[PDB]
Amino acid sequence: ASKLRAVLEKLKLSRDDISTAAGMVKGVVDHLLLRLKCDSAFRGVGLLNTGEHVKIPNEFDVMFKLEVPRIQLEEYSNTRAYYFVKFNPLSQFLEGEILSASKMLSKFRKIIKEEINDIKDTDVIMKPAVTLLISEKISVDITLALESKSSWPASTQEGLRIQNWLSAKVRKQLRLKPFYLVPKQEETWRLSFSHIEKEILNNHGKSKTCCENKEEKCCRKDCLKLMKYLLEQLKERFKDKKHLDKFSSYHVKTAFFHVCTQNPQDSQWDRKDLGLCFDNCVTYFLQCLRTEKLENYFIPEFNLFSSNLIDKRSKEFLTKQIEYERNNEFPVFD
Ligand SMILES: [Zn+2]
Repeated sequence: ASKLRAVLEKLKLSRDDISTAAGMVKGVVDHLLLRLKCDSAFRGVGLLNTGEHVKIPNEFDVMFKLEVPRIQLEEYSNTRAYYFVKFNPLSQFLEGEILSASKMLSKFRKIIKEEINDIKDTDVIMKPAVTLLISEKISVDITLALESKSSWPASTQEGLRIQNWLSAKVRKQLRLKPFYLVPKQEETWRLSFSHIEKEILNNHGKSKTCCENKEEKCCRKDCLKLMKYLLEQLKERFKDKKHLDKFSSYHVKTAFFHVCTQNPQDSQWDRKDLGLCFDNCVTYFLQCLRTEKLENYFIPEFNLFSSNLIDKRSKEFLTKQIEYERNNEFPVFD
């Protein structure tokens, strides 16, 4: 309780520094926004949202969207999340009727690499996305996404189980918004709902006025922040072995969404209960590791904790560490 509020207070001390690390990212991103818009295949390129951190802070995430009419999806080998694209200026990227991720992605690179070599002032360099490093500290991941305005694919029909939490009316309204395809067969694309993830986090209560007044302060955002921070701290400490580096804040974010579904009432996230809500988040994540199952929140048959993605040994390792931390009141938080 008191230890975790001290952690949150420390994290806030870093906020008047993102304000200068994110401001520098953004100006490099609008500079590419223009050059892409000058290429004939990336003319309807824009930004998705305003406008994410995997490290919470030197990793920054920006997604470039791109409207593509006449979309058509073919599910790669009933993997639920991976698709080929079929149907214009994008005809240069197709290999036999289907849209080639690797071709479209590889010209994305050339155009950006052509540009970071022309910003002579700031020392930006290049190193599922393209990673830039602005002036030796803060990097950014730039992801290209295709936008489709059609109904969501069949593998999402049982996902986004927010009915008992955010209501069926909101689930209806969210599923009319577009969805996105990100390049990972190497010509396959992966569903992305980053835009929905952000909206659910910022409009996160059963009560429409959750966190808009002093009588309704939940600790939902503070639990996700602690969870992401727990993982970051553990990865730093276990860097002599580096067998935690398959895990990412997106696993924590997904697990936190499942816990929101389990604890749908704002009274289960009362700020006074920070210690117990955080514990709820950690034990669920723990169960995900021990069962080797972490369902993508939108695609239930897509297991992020598969053996394909993360081997058994790494999950066993993180289990033993999180288990020890939870049974000892998180000494990793000092
Ligand atoms: Zn709230």
